[PDB]
Amino acid sequence: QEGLDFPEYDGVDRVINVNAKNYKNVFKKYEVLALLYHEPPEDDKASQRQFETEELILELAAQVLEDKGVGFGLVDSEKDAAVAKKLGLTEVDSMYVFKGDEVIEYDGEFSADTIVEFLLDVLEDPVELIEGERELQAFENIEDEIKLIGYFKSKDSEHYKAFEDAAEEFHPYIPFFATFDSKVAKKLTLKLNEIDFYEAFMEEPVTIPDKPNSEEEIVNFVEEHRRSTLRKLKPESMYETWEDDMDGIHIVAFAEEADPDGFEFLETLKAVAQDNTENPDLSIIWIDPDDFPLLVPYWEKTFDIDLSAPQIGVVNVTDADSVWMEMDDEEDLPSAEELEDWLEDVLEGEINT
Amino acid sequence: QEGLDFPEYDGVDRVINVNAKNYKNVFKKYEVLALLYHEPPEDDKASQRQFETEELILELAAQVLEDKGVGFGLVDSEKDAAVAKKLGLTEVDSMYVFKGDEVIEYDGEFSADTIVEFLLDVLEDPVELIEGERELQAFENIEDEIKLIGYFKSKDSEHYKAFEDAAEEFHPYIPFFATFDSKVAKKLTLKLNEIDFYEAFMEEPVTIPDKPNSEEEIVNFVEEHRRSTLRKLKPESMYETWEDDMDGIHIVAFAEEADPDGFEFLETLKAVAQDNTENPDLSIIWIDPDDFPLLVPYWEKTFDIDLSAPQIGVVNVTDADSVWMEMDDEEDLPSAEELEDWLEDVLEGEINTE
Ligand SMILES: [Ca+2]
Ligand SMILES: [Ca+2]
Ligand SMILES: [Ca+2]
Ligand SMILES: [Ca+2]
Ligand SMILES: [Ca+2]
Ligand SMILES: [Ca+2]
Ligand SMILES: [Ca+2]
Ligand SMILES: [Ca+2]
Ligand SMILES: [Ca+2]
Ligand SMILES: [Ca+2]
Ligand SMILES: [Ca+2]
Ligand SMILES: [Ca+2]
Ligand SMILES: [Ca+2]
Ligand SMILES: [Ca+2]
Ligand SMILES: [Ca+2]
Ligand SMILES: [Ca+2]
Ligand SMILES: [Ca+2]
Ligand SMILES: [Ca+2]
Ligand SMILES: [Ca+2]
Ligand SMILES: [Ca+2]
Ligand SMILES: [Ca+2]
Ligand SMILES: [Ca+2]
Ligand SMILES: [Ca+2]
Ligand SMILES: [Ca+2]
Ligand SMILES: [Ca+2]
Ligand SMILES: [Ca+2]
Ligand SMILES: [Ca+2]
Repeated sequence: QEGLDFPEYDGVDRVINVNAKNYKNVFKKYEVLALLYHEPPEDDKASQRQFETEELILELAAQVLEDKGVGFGLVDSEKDAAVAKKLGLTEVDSMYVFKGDEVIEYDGEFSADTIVEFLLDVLEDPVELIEGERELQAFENIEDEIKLIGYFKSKDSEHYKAFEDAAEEFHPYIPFFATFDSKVAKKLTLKLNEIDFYEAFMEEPVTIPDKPNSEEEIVNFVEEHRRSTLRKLKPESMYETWEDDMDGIHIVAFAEEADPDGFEFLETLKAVAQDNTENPDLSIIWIDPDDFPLLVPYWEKTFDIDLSAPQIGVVNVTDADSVWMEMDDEEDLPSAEELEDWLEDVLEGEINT
Repeated sequence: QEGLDFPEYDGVDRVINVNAKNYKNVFKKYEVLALLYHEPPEDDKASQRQFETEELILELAAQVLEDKGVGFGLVDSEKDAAVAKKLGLTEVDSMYVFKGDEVIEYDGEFSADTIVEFLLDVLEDPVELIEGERELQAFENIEDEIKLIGYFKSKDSEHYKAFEDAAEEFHPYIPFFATFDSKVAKKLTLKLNEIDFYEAFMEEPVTIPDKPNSEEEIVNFVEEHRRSTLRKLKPESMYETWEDDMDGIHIVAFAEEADPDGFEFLETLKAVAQDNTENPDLSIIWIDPDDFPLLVPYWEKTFDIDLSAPQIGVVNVTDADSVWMEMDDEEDLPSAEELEDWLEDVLEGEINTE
């Protein structure tokens, strides 16, 4: 047991209501402060089981992260509407994390381990250096998220400081990389002060134009390319992604990456997303069921599919109505051309929910 | 919300005490039955509640898996000592999962999502087929666990049936793969009815000798090669692995695989593992801190290390005393030869916790 003991809540009240009186003092009490902006719970007792148990989730995270200077608080959308408005808490059930001069919206799975992992990521520095062949291979292994890398001459470079300033705008959701090593820059085809932007799952980057780049030019570029043609659903941002629907629907692909059949389907999906990456109307959410075991039976029931096999369909975010590509079984996968044809009919509305 | 709605516990009592009077019926009710074998909780209310929250974890899992034929129950080590002995429940705080003729011990993180993911793995078939080049790439992509692959003529082969019987013995912890595809077999260098065993993180397999292989020969081989030179700690088996030290210590390497610094260290670690894989006294636990976020502050405090940098150290399993390889910072990583020398000093006893 010694060397491996999960923490058990100790009953100490660490998460309290944050109101117009105490909010100035709460902030001075923590290096990083995360505020859950919530609606007052319903008068019925069944909604209290959901509210108390989720405050206890924040209490566990508060306990785990105490010695790292993190604190958690609750902000009532009615009782505290005034202070909420001044702090910038506008989305009910989001958790706003305050680090330095940035406000980070958490809109992901409400679970202690996922919240703690997210705060640990927030506490890290917003730029990761790349030096040498091994660290470069590490950068190149990243595919399931947007990434940026820039080539500068040193930490003191004025353009590096603008890169770091832009990095803080998207922390911790978009990893920003910098290299001062010319051999790395050579392999990446980076001229000095050039910044390459890699859309998730794309092998070919786009250089931000008009080098060198100020913070404003980077922030503007990223905001314009924020939605990848193929996105992976991730627990830490699952509701942010799900709320970003394409005119009422999502195209959802289920594939277990480690399974031979899921891998085979996933390769086809990546290849089709790469070949159609310039289509502005095309977005696909890849869900690996192994990332969301507690939702697998729900999904199988709601969608009437077998998640032991790869699937792709259209999901309506209003009522969870759905239509799925017909496959005989896990061996009956579509070719890249059959997948494109199905995606084309979906986008033309010929395959509707 | 809609299409992305996590289940919340509904209050229905699905997990009950399983005892001499009802166990035969509980077993008959469920296709797959998971039994938590636990001591009676202490008389105070603090441990009485920690026991209730663990039962609520099983209640959520039971609710989520109800339609898949899975049930959960609780067996008291004192009140139900007799039925525990009858069923083979011996390790307090383990959960025993009954599928067909097998009894599968769960000794991993006690949380609803890890337990549900585990049971979903239990429900899967014990042998995965490989056909075609892309499924072969998927097989070759597996590295962080032991794996076996055999080449057979079809499922009607006696040797396939022996292989699937052996697979059931280790399900779901060691993935067994079968191919009937002679082109895949040629690419793997498998003769018909041969079985190759891949130790975790090793490029080159070991062929099980004395082809063709009975169930007993496969099981015996796997048991003798159960302990990889480099083993990744996983939530589903974390306590099983931690309780499996050889001599009183674990060599523990912390490395975040996705981080450039962790990756650089990890590649060195794998190289040293592969070069020293025949040393029977060498075994290293690789912990990726991102798999265990709720333990990261505790590890940092207990071990006096910074887990945003890679680390390797010796941990005594009796008193948690530890000693860590000294590194100036995350760039001061050892070479393969310096790691070897450090590991050699550990196994010689020069570097020790005492
Ligand atoms: Ca509280
Ligand atoms: Ca939201
Ligand atoms: Ca989890
Ligand atoms: Ca992390
Ligand atoms: Ca700055
Ligand atoms: Ca991140
Ligand atoms: Ca270029
Ligand atoms: Ca410019
Ligand atoms: Ca949001
Ligand atoms: Ca499969
Ligand atoms: Ca298959
Ligand atoms: Ca695109
Ligand atoms: Ca998982
Ligand atoms: Ca296939
Ligand atoms: Ca119960
Ligand atoms: Ca145990
Ligand atoms: Ca699984
Ligand atoms: Ca059999
Ligand atoms: Ca498994
Ligand atoms: Ca061979
Ligand atoms: Ca034989
Ligand atoms: Ca055990
Ligand atoms: Ca790093
Ligand atoms: Ca580095
Ligand atoms: Ca070995
Ligand atoms: Ca993680
Ligand atoms: Ca380095």
